[PDB]
Formats: sequence, C-alpha cells, structure tokens
Amino acid sequence: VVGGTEAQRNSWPSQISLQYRSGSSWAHTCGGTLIRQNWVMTAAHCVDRELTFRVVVGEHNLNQNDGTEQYVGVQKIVVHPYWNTDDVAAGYDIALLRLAQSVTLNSYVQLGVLPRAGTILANNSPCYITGWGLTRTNGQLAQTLQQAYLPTVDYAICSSSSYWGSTVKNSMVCAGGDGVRSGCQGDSGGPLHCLVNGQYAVHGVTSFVSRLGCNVTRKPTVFTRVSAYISWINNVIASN
Ligand code: NA
Repeated sequence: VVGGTEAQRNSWPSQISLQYRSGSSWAHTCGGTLIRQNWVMTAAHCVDRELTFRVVVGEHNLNQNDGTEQYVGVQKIVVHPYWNTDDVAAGYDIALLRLAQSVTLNSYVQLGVLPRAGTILANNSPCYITGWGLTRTNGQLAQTLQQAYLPTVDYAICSSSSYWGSTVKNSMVCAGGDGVRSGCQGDSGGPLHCLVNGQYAVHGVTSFVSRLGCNVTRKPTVFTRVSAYISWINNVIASN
C-alpha cells in the first residue's frame, strides 16, 4: 500500500497474509480475506506458482510476534476456471483456499462480510485498501498492516481512454487513481473494504496496478468485483 497509514490491530479482522515457504522461513506474497472459518478468498494470480502456501490470520506485524496469530496450511486451491495467467485483464482473478484447520474467531480474526450479488458502487464511494504490499513503487513490503483511503472510480470513467480503457471490465472495481495512494505488489488478493449503509463489506479482491507504477494518476488500483462472484463462491464452498 503506497501512501497508507498503519491500521489499528482490530480494524480489518478478515484480512489474512498468504505466505509461501522460502528456505527455513515463510515469505508474505499476497493478501486474502477470511470468508469461512476454513476458507480464504484471494486472487487467482497469487497462486499461479507451484509453491507451498500457508495462511496467517490475526496477523498485524509480519516481522514481530503480535500474540494474536494463527498459522494454517492451505489444503485445497480452487481457482476460477476461466482464469488465464497471461490475460489478467480478462478478469476472473479470484481463487478460494480451503484451510487444513478451521481458525478460531475473536476480535483479530473474523469473517469478511461480502456484498449482495450484483451490487455496484456509485462513483467515488468510500473504500479502504488494506495489506502488507510495497509502500513505494519498486519499494519494500510493509511490516505493519497498512490502509489507504481509495474512493471508487466507476466503470464508465475507469474504462475511459485516459484511465484503463478496454483493460478494465465490468467484473472489476477500480479505486483510487490519485497518484499518491494505491495498492502495490504484495497487496494482491487482499480486500477492498467499502462502507455501505453503515457496514464495511469486501467489494474488491486486489488484482492489478499499472506496469508504470503503483501510484500513477488515472491508473487506479483494479480489483476483481466480489459481487459478480457470489454464486461461484457459494458453489465452490458448498461442493468442497
Ligand atoms: Na506477527
């Protein structure tokens, strides 16, 4: 997250860190959203590589003992069948991870609330991106979970020529684009939390930024639109 602020420990309890084994340690690669006690929602592209993955819930600081973490293996990966790793602009950048154990819920560990199917936010709708991604373009991962206020940019504006053009689809949410704040590498797969009728819901799964940089004016961060995938989500969980 470029131009973020450190999140309070209990603001975003559905946020997880998806990590891969890296020698005798684990490295954060992507975000995710706890949606069942044994199911995480993430970006398909976060799991294109043939790695050993684990999920950390109740995680705040990647580099320090928070006293609140639970560490769980990924037992099953279900990627959207239409996902194509060479065509992220096509969409479908969503995957569900079934965890080897059911996590315990507390104030640091909660299910992410999802929008109703079909829900599209009005332009300029208030949202936060959260994650441990780079704090600057070509930068380093955050230690502490960050958040950045990223208002939505509607499909008509986001798919206009000075924004993302044909690259953005109606199956996606755009947010931000102010040249100051954004998603960056390592935020992928994590939530866009948007405030709708008094309640935050996870409307976005972080998918991509410009190749030119994370915080590039009129290249808002693009998210897979959760509300387009409600039946797919339910269908996967119900059969797994
Ligand atoms: Na920690």
